Amino acid sequence: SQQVEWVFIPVIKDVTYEFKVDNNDNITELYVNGNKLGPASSLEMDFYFDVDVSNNQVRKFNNVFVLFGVIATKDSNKIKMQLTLNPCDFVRGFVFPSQDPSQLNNIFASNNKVSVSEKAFAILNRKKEGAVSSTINVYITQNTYTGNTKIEKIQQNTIIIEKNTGIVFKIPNDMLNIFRYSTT
Amino acid sequence: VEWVFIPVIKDVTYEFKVDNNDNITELYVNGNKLGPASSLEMDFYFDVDVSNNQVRKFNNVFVLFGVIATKDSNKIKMQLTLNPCDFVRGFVFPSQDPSQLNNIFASNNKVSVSEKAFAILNRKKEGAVSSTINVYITQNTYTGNTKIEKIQQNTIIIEKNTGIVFKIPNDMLNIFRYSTT
Repeated sequence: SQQVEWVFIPVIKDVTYEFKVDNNDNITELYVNGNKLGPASSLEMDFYFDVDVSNNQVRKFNNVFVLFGVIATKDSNKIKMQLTLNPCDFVRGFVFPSQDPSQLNNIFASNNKVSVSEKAFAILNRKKEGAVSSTINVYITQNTYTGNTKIEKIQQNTIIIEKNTGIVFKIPNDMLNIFRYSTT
Repeated sequence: VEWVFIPVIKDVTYEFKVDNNDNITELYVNGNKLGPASSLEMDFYFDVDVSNNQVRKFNNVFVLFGVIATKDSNKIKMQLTLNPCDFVRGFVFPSQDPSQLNNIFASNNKVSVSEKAFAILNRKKEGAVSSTINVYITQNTYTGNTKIEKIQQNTIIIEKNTGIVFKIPNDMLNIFRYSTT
């Protein structure tokens, strides 16, 4: 599973992230703005979310990756990330083991990707993260951003976790505050 | 004039020529001449104790995070790591002159970086620097392990027009450290 491409997926405003969870509590698909991303490895739901199954609620997000010196924006229907090298800039998100990387081109504004050491990222609420590869693919444009940046928050229903039963896990609104990021 | 970032690293030589007016007339990096595109006061880079002919401190030491530096052939090679614990320290210098800079850096590839992205140690009369800085960085990231390295005696030479060389005590040089492979 460490021989698979793991990719960084920024969680940003006006993009919807839908995780499909099966009867075994495994993630079968991630849809980013409706674009399907299949997992290469069997992928436990608890790699991303700690769920209180009894009242159908997310307790916390696990393995939230933070990359510094970059900003993110929405460009057309795609995620655009740019290098600033300013340590006060950051973009937060998930890592995902792509079964079929060619699916990633619909999600990101650039074809341009670089490998970044896994040690470069801060990882919040680390849990059973040994599966992740030692380098992470990051989709970043070739053009630096040198203008002013600001911190933005995501919207209430940015992340949706859909079980096979049709029932969604509740995510409290305050929990989304962990996904703040730098943008233009 | 867009200013350029110059990493100060171990087996590269840096020689500053200072005139009788205490202005820098040239910087030689590994023997490659770099002419200043504006008038450039010596005290932008160094403060000097006239009484014992010694450097007191280095000024305007710029720090770029998420990058490493190495010596490749006779040139400075900088690479992106995006690891905030990685950094490269150095000078900024006013030249836009691609000829002179191509002899110094391993890559032709440069990007503009906001001046606000850098930390500046011992900042002094730094208002002349442009709002973006040219950084010569290769197109290929480095994902291996890194370590912090220091420079040595005789890495930096400061030479007055008279032939006299300013003493730099070894402890002063500790301000120049950087992440490398």
